[PDB]
Amino acid sequence: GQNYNIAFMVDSSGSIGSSAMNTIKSQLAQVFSSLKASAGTDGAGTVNIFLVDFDTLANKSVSVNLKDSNALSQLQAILDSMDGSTNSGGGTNYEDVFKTTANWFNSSTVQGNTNAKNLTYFITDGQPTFYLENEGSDPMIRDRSGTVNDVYLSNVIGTSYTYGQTYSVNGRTVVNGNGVVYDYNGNQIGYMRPDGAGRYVYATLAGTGNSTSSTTIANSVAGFGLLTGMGVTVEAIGLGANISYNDLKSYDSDGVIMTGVNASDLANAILGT
Ligand SMILES: [Ca+2]
Ligand SMILES: [Ca+2]
Ligand SMILES: [Ca+2]
Ligand SMILES: [Ca+2]
Ligand SMILES: [Ca+2]
Ligand SMILES: [Ca+2]
Repeated sequence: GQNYNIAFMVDSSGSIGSSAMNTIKSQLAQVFSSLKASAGTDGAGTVNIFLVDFDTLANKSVSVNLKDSNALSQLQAILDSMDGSTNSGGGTNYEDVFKTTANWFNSSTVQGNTNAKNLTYFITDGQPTFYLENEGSDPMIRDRSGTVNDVYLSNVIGTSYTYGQTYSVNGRTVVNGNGVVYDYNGNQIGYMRPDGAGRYVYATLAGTGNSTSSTTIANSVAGFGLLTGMGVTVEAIGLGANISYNDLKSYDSDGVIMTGVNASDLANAILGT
């Protein structure tokens, strides 16, 4: 009768490669099928599953209740959207996926599943290479002579930003439905991203996308604290040869961490641990 809210944060950055990505997709579908069976047994509690693909940013995500007959299909659509190829897989943004997932743990789905165990599996093959900065800041959208005619993002979105609403200045799109923010000249400047507290807030992409700095790590750890701060136990699983115990030490609740995991062992690593 134990209720569960279980998230899966899945790295599809370009370091993964399509071979590992395809195995990961197959293994996760097996995990979800096993969990579906467990959730269908007599006396089973409510099991919500959240699945998010991430690279340069978190991409598509879905939340399902495993009692529903389209639950595995909705998870499958997210798996199918994952591109981990070397050339189009993307960068590695821990901070954004942590905040996206923290937002789910603030959601009505999670809060409504009372007395639940909140669990997250973080599945990655490498250190972060992007992060977010300037969160909640107020960028210039249109700079004119003087100040009185300047347009800031705050003049566009006000105090009531709605994620998915399109915002414009003189018919020019400034915030699109996916939350991409542009200046008046059409240059992309930032994104309206999950803040880890249930909201969507301006941020800019930072980092090189192909290397890791102390700042990248510090921002990743800060984002992680928003996720654990919701009362979530995180299990970090390091795939392959390029992620060490120490690279996952900050992102795992109990310090018991599997690294060097082969993609073909992923389902067992999750289900049998
Ligand atoms: Ca990577
Ligand atoms: Ca790799
Ligand atoms: Ca990707
Ligand atoms: Ca940050
Ligand atoms: Ca000005
Ligand atoms: Ca652990």
